[PDB]
Amino acid sequence: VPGQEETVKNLEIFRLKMILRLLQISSFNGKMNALNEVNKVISSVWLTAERMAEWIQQNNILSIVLRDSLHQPQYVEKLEKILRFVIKEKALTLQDLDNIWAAQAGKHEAIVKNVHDLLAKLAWDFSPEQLDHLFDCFKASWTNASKKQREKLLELIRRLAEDDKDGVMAHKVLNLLWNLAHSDDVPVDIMDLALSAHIKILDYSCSQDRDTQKIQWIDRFIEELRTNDKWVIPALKQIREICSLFYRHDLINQLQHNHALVTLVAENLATYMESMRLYARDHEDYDPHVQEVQERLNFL
Repeated sequence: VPGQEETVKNLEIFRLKMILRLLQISSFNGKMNALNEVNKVISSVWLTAERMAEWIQQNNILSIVLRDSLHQPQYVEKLEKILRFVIKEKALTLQDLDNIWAAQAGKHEAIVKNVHDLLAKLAWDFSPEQLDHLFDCFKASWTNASKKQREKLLELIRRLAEDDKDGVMAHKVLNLLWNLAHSDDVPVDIMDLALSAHIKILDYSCSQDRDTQKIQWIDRFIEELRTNDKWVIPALKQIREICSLFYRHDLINQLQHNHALVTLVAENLATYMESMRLYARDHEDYDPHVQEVQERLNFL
């Protein structure tokens, strides 16, 4: 009937109401059936791309979904498509991402990686504001992170880089790796993991981005150790694996023309041997220091 227009929208909410209750059903069969029906209507999408996205928003559909249903990887994969739909018309909000990152707060190790799995696949469609807020959430998690929590954060962080189709998000990812590997508050066993992730991220992400940033990133690494505040120990070796992989025979000459590597390291040795001996007259009642001297000669 052509005249039954408000009737179609009246029932359309009624079916939407029934679906939401099906999500609210504690039965797992109902919730997966509800998502499949949600998965079908999104593909069909008078329900435009913004009305259903809004309908998910104020109803807090994902808030109920992420509570317990995340424990099954098969369910999350279906959940990925609708969340992509919510993102692509800019419907997800900051608090929604907070709930996404709240799913890893003290729960089982099973679901936390699936939350990482969904975010990594959702990373490309996230807006820059969404991406940086996630990085801010990572740093806040990093402050209270545990030993197992820190490594899987890097595992999540390295998941953000290899899938980066355009080398824009990778720049912020490398900034975190530079921040983390240079953050003295974090023990040494993470330091290598943060460095190693940077090594492979600069390795796997060749595409059209790798060597071009190499010179910039290797020079920035030299620049970091051009000031003596204990950045030298990580920065010097960080260069070493880069030079081992990233032409190489002329690269040493290219990095010796005006940013001389052998020459500059000589002062870094000199400028720290003096500093060590400054307190070696009053604080000599200590122990060797050896790692600092050993590594510096190793790089040279």
